[PDB]
Amino acid sequence: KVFGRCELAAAMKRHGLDNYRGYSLGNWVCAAKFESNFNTQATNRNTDGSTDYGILQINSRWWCNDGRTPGSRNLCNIPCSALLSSDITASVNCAKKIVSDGNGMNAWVAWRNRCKGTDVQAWIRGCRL
Ligand SMILES: [Cl-]
Ligand code: NA
Repeated sequence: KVFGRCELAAAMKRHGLDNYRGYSLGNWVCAAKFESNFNTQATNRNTDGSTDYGILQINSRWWCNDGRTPGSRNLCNIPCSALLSSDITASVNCAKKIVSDGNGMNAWVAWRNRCKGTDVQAWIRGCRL
């Protein structure tokens, strides 16, 4: 599923991401934009053999099991494939664990490089929330 900007913002809000650990909704939407282009089926392989999955590109070395990343942990306790679904529930639940992991949203390289220190509120302007 490829989400619309406002549609994703609403789903993210319903799942309790607005101001989660102090990050307003704008940050989450911006991160999803630049990580996956709002596409739940996005996958990208990394040089270390791990793969990033779904709307927020969650990584197979620490957070999910894809059965091909040796010495991986499975901290969100899910198959990585569940992160590709049109239902973003598992992605949001796992991202909450990630963002609580001490480094906040800096775990997402696209957020740090392209959202952090910008006007993230612009990513939900216009939306009915
Ligand atoms: Cl933080
Ligand atoms: Na893993």
